[PDB]
Amino acid sequence: NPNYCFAGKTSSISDLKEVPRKNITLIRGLGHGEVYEGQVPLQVAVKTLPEVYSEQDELDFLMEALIISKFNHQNIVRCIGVSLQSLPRFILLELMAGGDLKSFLRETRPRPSQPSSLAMLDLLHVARDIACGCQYLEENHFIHRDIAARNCLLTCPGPGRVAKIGDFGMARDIYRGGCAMLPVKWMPPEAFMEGIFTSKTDTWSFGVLLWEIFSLGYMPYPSKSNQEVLEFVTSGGRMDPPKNCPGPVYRIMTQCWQHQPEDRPNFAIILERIEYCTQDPDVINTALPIEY
Ligand SMILES: C[C@H]1Oc2cc(cnc2N)-c2c(nn(C)c2C#N)CN(C)C(=O)c2ccc(F)cc21
Repeated sequence: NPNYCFAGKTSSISDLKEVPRKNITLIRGLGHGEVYEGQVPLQVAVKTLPEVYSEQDELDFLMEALIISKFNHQNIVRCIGVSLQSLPRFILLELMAGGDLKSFLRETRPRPSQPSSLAMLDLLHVARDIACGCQYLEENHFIHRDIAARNCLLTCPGPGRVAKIGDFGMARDIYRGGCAMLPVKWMPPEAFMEGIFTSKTDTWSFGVLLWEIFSLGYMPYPSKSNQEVLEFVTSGGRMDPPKNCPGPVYRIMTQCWQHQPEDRPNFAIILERIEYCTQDPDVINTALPIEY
């Protein structure tokens, strides 16, 4: 069975915490593989491997469990354990009741009915949370490869929410696919041209995540196809600021999108800049757009 090394330790499937299947109860679907809300009473999200999947899918599923299980950080979803000795195979994750970040942003947009549903500080706190997760990954020499709103989760809908990175499927595939499935809209030039990935890959992607956050859940590069983005970005093209986006926040995005990786900030610097934004009244007092 496949092994996995993180920090200074190597791990195997035997190291995963097996939870007896009889202790696990599915409660409801959460938005499907398929994902359920479950109980172990400990509340969990249950990631399932469809029995109709192949052997490579099995190994990938397993590797993802190993990956998440070896992290220890507040802004990365916890793995409660697995149930691998019964079918279908389960991975048990920390239940994040706020759901994925993209859906949250789109559904929580300030409206005439909910004008104060979200403010700039809430968005900055989400960004800080994920940047803190990214900093942990960077300092432990782990490259995520698909930092994007769809891959982040929230502990809860309301004000005390904490954002975490919740999916590691792309780092898993590369660890051991199609062109039209590559997240090119989140990738820097050296990644989609040369297949070169470093921590500065994730910096670029984080810039795109920031745009997603401050646009309140829009698809990056509106109206552009993947190939059009590839050509646009290679030629020096960059997204405009999201509506009402404060200059200091947009500045972090454009720094994340520097053409040369050496010119992009590491996550320690990104965190410092996000923190300064949270201190600036002119940033956090900026009203978000209210769609009618
Ligand atoms: C593997 C899965 O994990 C969780 C999903 C949810 C909560 N907690 C965890 N751990 C969740 C979702 N929506 N809702 C309403 C809930 C709830 N409650 C999102 N979802 C359906 C996903 O598949 C998904 C999306 C992105 C990501 F990073 C991980 C996951």
